[PDB]
Amino acid sequence: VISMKQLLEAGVHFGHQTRRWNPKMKKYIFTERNGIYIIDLQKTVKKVDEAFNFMREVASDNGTILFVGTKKQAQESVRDEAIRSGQYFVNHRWLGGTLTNFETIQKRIQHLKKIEKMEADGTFEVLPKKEVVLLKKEQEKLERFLGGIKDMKGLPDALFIVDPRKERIAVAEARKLHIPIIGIVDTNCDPDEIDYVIPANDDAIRAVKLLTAKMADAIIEVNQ
RNA sequence: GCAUGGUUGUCGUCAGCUCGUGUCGUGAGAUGUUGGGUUAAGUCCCGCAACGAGCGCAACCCUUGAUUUUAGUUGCCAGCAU
Ligand SMILES: [Mg+2]
Ligand SMILES: [Mg+2]
Ligand SMILES: [Mg+2]
Ligand SMILES: [Mg+2]
Ligand SMILES: [Mg+2]
Repeated sequence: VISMKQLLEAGVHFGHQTRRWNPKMKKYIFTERNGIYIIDLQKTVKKVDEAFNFMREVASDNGTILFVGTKKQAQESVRDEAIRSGQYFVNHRWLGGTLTNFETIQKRIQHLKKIEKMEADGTFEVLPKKEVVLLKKEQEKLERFLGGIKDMKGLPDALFIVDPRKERIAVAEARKLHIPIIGIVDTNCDPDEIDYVIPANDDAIRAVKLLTAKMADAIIEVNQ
């Protein structure tokens, strides 16, 4: 339900270098600009509605949603939007086999919870200096990595990614577990590997914000 | 002692040897254990399709080098006479 002028002001139509485009995106290309491909904004607004409509019923049952923000330009732009949805998100680094090997990652989550509970009530000054400093460094180490999904209880029902060229691991292991993926793609990504493709520029903070905001405020009410 | 249990030397106190789940390959297999510095050491951190763990490395043990308290005999003799 995002008007075309909003996207145009967001600079969404921009596409990557002409020398480095994926031919399957020819259906989404509009009058190649100087060294730059420009995409159909009408197709974009058509796809935004479809993704909006889909993402409702996966959380209508108070389900779970996992966002992925590996790209630098979308790191904070997804933390700021997952909190208002009460959902799970990944930043920094995507641990190999986060979804296929959920048992070991869950055990690491339990370890992190134990470390969190270590200092709340009990005593650590009894432990020597090396022990407490090593535990502090350890807890920062697996807090930066895991972060959100800390309270994640069970496998997700949908995914959200920014650059399906940069998290090949995420889509590769999400197609194996048969759970759908919605994400924005550039003029060089793979359409057929994403169920609900949405063509947009991924290199602009504004471009990712104007879509992740629509994703966030379309799930705040769906739970009710 | 080429049928064995037990015990021992050697590579060598060299720093390596593997596993569970995950992933790649039709298959034997592969990653983790490779890449950068770093150290006596897969010791440490960073990076990464891997996440962790186990036996070794290191630490816990004995001795030598300084010092406080209690203890003064058969030990010592500064200050006391023989
Ligand atoms: Mg023999
Ligand atoms: Mg090997
Ligand atoms: Mg050694
Ligand atoms: Mg090395
Ligand atoms: Mg070790």
